[PDB]
Amino acid sequence: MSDKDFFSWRRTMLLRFQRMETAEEVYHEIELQAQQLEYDYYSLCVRHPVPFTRPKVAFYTNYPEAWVSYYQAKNFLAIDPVLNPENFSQGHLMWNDDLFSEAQPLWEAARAHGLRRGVTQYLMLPERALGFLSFSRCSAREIPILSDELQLKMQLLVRESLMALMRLNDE
Ligand SMILES: CCCCCCCC(=O)N[C@H]1CCOC1=O
Repeated sequence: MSDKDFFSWRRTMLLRFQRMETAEEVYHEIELQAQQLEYDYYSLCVRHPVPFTRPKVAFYTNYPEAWVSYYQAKNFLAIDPVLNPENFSQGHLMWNDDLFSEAQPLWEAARAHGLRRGVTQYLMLPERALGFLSFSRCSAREIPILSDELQLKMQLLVRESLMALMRLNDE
């Protein structure tokens, strides 16, 4: 207790994110922070706009293969807002039925697979890349202001994931 205990939590995480030594452990930590609360399932999305290759996206998740196949098979990346920087009008996204009011075949399938609500972030960097994270939760309960201690920590997790993973990946 010294008016700075939240700064010290940030300092502790900054040290841990540097000690990862890999992009894999950087993202794995932020997803383990969801699993530690027994939420449901976790997800990362990453994109490398390389000039030497055709442009590509990578993504990681503990989701059921029936959702992961169905999402890929119909190419739900075309209709999902969690990868579209224009929807992040204050740098952040929240799941309500209103947000999914066009993405109804995303929400109905996600609801069935156990992704009963979720939480989402984005960042932009002058060094390049782009990246996103989202936690799902089996608690079908409302998103208000998310919860202040989660809403700030989410902006921290997206910053440090994008920062640590960018400085490891360079693309
Ligand atoms: C192939 C899976 C990619 C993982 C990245 C998240 C994609 C996803 O499942 N999004 C849905 C899940 C329910 O709400 C959404 O916006």
